[PDB]
Amino acid sequence: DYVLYKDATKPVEDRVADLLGRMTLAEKIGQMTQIERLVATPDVLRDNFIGSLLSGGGSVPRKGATAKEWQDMVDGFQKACMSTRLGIPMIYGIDAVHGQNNVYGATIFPHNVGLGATRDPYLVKRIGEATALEVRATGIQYAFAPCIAVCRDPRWGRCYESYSEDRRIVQSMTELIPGLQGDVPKDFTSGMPFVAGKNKVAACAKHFVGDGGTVDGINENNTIINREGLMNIHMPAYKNAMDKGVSTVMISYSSWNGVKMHANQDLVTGYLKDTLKFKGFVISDWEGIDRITTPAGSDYSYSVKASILAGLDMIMVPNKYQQFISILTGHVNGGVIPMSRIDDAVTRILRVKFTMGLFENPYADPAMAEQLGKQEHRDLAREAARKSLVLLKNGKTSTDAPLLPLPKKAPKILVAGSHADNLGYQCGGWTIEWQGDTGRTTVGTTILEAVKAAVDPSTVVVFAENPDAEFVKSGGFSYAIVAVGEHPYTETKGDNLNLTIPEPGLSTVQAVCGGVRCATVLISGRPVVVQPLLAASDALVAAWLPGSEGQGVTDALFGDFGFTGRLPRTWFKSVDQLPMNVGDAHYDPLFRLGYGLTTNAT
Ligand SMILES: *[C@@H]1O[C@H](CO)[C@@H](O[C@@H]2O[C@H](CO)[C@@H](O[C@@H]3O[C@H](CO[C@H]4O[C@H](CO)[C@@H](O)[C@H](O)[C@@H]4O[C@@H]4O[C@H](CO)[C@@H](O)[C@H](O)[C@H]4NC(C)=O)[C@@H](O)[C@H](O)[C@@H]3O)[C@H](O)[C@H]2NC(C)=O)[C@H](O[C@@H]2O[C@@H](C)[C@@H](O)[C@@H](O)[C@@H]2O)[C@H]1NC(C)=O
Ligand SMILES: *[C@@H]1O[C@H](CO)[C@@H](O[C@@H]2O[C@H](CO)[C@@H](O[C@@H]3O[C@H](CO)[C@@H](O)[C@H](O)[C@@H]3O)[C@H](O)[C@H]2NC(C)=O)[C@H](O)[C@H]1NC(C)=O
Ligand SMILES: OC[C@H]1O[C@@H](O)[C@H](O)[C@@H](O)[C@@H]1O
Repeated sequence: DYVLYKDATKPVEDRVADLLGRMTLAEKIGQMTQIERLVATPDVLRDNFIGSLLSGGGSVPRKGATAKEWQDMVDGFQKACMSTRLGIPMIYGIDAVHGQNNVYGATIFPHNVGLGATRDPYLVKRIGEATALEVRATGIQYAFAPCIAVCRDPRWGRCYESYSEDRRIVQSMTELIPGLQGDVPKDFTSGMPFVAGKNKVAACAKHFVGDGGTVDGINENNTIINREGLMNIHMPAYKNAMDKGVSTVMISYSSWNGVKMHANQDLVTGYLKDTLKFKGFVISDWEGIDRITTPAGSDYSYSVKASILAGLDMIMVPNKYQQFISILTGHVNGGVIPMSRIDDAVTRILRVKFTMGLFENPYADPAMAEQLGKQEHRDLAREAARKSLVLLKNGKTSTDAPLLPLPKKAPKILVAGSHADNLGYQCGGWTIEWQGDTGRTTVGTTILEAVKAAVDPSTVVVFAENPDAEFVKSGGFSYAIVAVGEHPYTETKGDNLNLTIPEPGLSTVQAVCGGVRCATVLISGRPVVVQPLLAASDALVAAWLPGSEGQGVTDALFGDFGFTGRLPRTWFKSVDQLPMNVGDAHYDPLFRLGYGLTTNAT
């Protein structure tokens, strides 16, 4: 007879109810299971009724794989899932945190910290629209973005994934969600999930909650703050995500006053679901439940019990799915976990899939392939790269002539630094590889290339990664652009207590600037010790992690546009002042939050 859930003309809730009612325990626990493609098989997906797959950082089909290759990989897994008794489509997730960053040829936008410096929410929303298009270009339908953590300590390896230390700014930047998922109807009830159609993707507000407030900025650590502060600083943006219909929420590895978020029923169920009335689905982080215990995994049984009872709906195992499914099954069969907990979880997961139209469009659209790296997206990224730059100095003394903007026509100029012609360094973490990489890892324009593409034909451009003072003094240069900074890094690898850039960096700038007026471009994912650099430079710009479009940097350096960016964070004098954010008692910053010198287009 008529199968309600397969009828695309019926209300979502009706379809969810109808489907849930036909599911066996194995099929329900299956929807709650997300596995890495690396361990996925047509059989595994089919026999285990897997409800979701994902690519962790760097998990790709081949290096340099095309958009069709991705589409073919996803469709391949989907066909397996579509062959199950019920034919429930799987949802594929990936970290498109600044463009479809794992994919070769994808547009790499500036990381979040730089986007906050723009103070332009509409721009960010536009990036979310381009990102969605480029993710769908590879056949993926779910992006683990945006990270709305409010980084309160630069020493945190993930501080560049935070728009700012000021919740008010992070709240405003949640416009990425409507960009990725599409605008919600005027009626829309806050808390409901939403995705416009096959050209949009499900989003994910992460990492619930307070992930940006751990002590000393130690990643995945403990966040010590009273409930007033947790709600005043780290919770706000989530309420905005609710109003904008974010489809999912990822739980943080971090703890709040000693309690693991992956096991906090009060926050996940009591607050996020019951209070904010989130109706989408809550997903864990990579082995998130494993790390509830210490050692991690030392008691997987407890991990599953605690996380599921806490309220989580879908688990990112992401490898040992047999162990996960087996253990959860046992608990349900034994009454440790009620069917209502399972049904609730499966209800939310199915609601999201039906709402985004997954049952109507389970497969990739080949016509979307060309969205990947579309020039207009790169132009957008270029605009964002430019708008994110923060000019911290433009002249050694009050009477000096402003070095910037630089003339496009000069007899001979010098471009130097470890970051002047290194695309990988320019993009930072989460680019091609998980921890990011060095060199020409994808399609883009480095600072050097951008310079060569901007100057007048008569302008000779010389490149020298690390020239000694002599080479510069006798080079006959009119001026120099030196680029130095941090190396790509992600998560814990990023935790840093000294926050000083790797060498050669300062030495190159001191060598170059000592020989000719220089404009230093600082590539970093957060504020770093900068007094020495300032001392040697005539002009210094904080470019953060610009992305693949280096011309955005030269668009400001040469005057095609004036600098407009303002600090999204506080720039400290020394690391032992930290923590130290705006509104603090001992606020003694080198540069207040909101600081930024400006220039006018020539
Ligand atoms: C302030 O604290 C931080 C700690 O977070 C510290 O940085 C870390 O230092 C670790 C050593 O104690 C280092 O671990 C070793 O890394 C080796 C490989 O390192 C290279 O490759 C990784 C992988 O991409 C990069 O992240 C590194 O930056 C490094 O990259 C090379 O660096 C050189 C020198 O700058 C450069 O010329 C190369 O071109 C560049 N190549 C690449 C790959 O881009 C391993 O082989 C070894 O087994 C250890 O694991 C950490 O990687 C590093 N963290 C990061 C992300 O930088 C920092 O230390 C300073 O900086 C490092 C790079 C090194 O030069 C130290 O001597 C220097 O002191 C510390 N600063 C202070 C004030 O001490
Ligand atoms: C926040 O981070 C600190 C680390 O900076 C965590 O404390 C550290 O916890 C580990 C184990 O969890 C301790 O490691 C040692 O491991 C060996 C290996 O078996 C064991 O035999 C030792 O007895 C010891 O456990 C480490 O000593 C400890 N270090 C500190 C600074 O106390 C802390 O648990 C983290 N908190 C959260 C909420 O994540
Ligand atoms: O790879 C997927 C996930 O990996 C985890 O390690 C990170 O904490 C998440 O932000 C990310 O979405």
